[PDB]
Amino acid sequence: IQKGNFRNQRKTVKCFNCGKEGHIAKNCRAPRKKGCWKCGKEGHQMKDCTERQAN
Ligand SMILES: O=C1N/C(=N/N=C2/C(=O)Nc3ccc(S(=O)(=O)O)cc32)S/C1=C\c1ccco1
Ligand SMILES: O=C1N/C(=N/N=C2/C(=O)Nc3ccc(S(=O)(=O)O)cc32)S/C1=C\c1ccco1
Ligand SMILES: [Zn+2]
Ligand SMILES: [Zn+2]
Repeated sequence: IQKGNFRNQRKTVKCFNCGKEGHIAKNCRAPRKKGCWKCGKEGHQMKDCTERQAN
């Protein structure tokens, strides 16, 4: 099982902020960006990132 493109549950767990294994952004010690770790856009935290995509 996995939720992302990467092995974030499948054997390993992978951080969304810094991209390294063995932890999650809640447990991470790296500096936090001016935007979302889940889509990359500014002005929100990734739990407010609930809206649908479009084209
Ligand atoms: O509630 C929260 N969930 C979060 N989930 N972040 C993830 C990440 O970096 N890698 C993951 C791999 C697997 C899963 S999963 O558990 O398999 O979906 C989740 C994650 S961060 C957070 C709160 C928080 C507060 C301050 C900083 O972060
Ligand atoms: O409690 C939570 N905090 C979260 N904060 N998200 C952040 C993000 O994406 N980029 C940031 C950059 C700076 C800061 S900061 O505001 O400067 O620390 C926070 C964030 S996510 C979360 C719970 C969660 C559950 C499911 C998905 O996410
Ligand atoms: Zn990290
Ligand atoms: Zn987002």
